Amino acid sequence: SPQPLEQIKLSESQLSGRVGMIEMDLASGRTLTAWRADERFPMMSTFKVVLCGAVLARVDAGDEQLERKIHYRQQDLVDYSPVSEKHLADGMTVGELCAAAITMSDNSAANLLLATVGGPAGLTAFLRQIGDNVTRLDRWETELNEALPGDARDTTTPASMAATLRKLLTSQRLSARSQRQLLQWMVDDRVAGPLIRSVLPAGWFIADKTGAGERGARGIVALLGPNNKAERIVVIYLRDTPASMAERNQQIAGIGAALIEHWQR
Ligand SMILES: OC[C@H]1O[C@H](O[C@H]2[C@H](O)[C@@H](O)[C@H](OCCCCCCC3CCCCC3)O[C@@H]2CO)[C@H](O)[C@@H](O)[C@@H]1O
Ligand SMILES: C[C@H]1CC(C)(C)OB(CNC(=O)/C(=N\OC(C)(C)C(=O)O)c2csc(N)n2)O1
Ligand SMILES: CC(C)(O/N=C(\C(=O)NCB(O)O)c1csc(N)n1)C(=O)O
Repeated sequence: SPQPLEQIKLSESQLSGRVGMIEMDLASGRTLTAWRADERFPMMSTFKVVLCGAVLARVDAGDEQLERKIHYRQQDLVDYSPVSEKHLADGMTVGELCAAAITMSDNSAANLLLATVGGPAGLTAFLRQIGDNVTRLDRWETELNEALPGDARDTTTPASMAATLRKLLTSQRLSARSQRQLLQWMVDDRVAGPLIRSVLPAGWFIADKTGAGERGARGIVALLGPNNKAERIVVIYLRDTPASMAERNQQIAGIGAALIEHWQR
């Protein structure tokens, strides 16, 4: 495969869209490589990881419990709720909701959790508290996927998203158990995880959350490394391309392949 930036250029040329990318050491925050890493992209469903970071923060503070059962109504549901639509009778625990939000991309699960942290405004306040002055959530599922050009709503940058994920996973802002839990949920992704793992070379650790939006928007936040270690955070976003979903997936895959083949020490 081409060198990562070579591949990214080919991708933008072929898609007529923008790509944003960063690869960053999990432990130290050392940036290995980056492209448009300070440009804004819609987070889409990638925000679900940050959301559950916020939820875990509330658990650590004694404001919430992963065990707490939330009961909700059919009228609370939005588009794409494969897990949550199954539990109108019995409800779901906060932890179960995070699991459904991260591992199945369940939108109503996400909205229910979003309510517990003070809505988009509350999640944005949480981001500011952990020193992310860039990322912002403004809407709920599914409006937050609108991806209007020039709209700052519901956006991050690759560099801010990677820094924030690192903060959530390793900085001891969250408790030891909470850090472990957030990791677990990403390891357990059911949307793309098993497929990615199936096509990764042997020895490569994967944990991830994907996202998709309008106008071609597509993305992934991932923990990746050789030697079965979560060595690095990789963020790849795509925006403003008329291309097929198949082509968007393949391009992100080819950028991933480039990063893997050309992994530096
Ligand atoms: O020489 C290095 C490697 O090159 C290839 O491996 C390929 C593999 O055959 C392909 O299937 C994968 O696709 C990448 C997997 C796509 C998954 C999506 C990408 C995600 C991953 C997490 C962050 C970025 C986005 O690329 C690697 C690297 O070229 C060879 O098949 C393999 O034997 C060899 O060890
Ligand atoms: C993820 C972050 C999001 C956010 C919103 C930054 O705050 B925290 C933690 N703090 C609170 O949730 C909180 N009240 O919690 C209870 C109700 C327990 C209380 O102490 O009264 C609160 C925040 S602003 C306001 N007026 N009240 O979670
Ligand atoms: C699984 C996938 C593509 O997300 N799929 C969604 C969806 O609504 N995602 C919202 B997120 O990108 O804010 C969806 C709606 S109807 C349908 N089918 N899928 C993702 O998160 O990657």
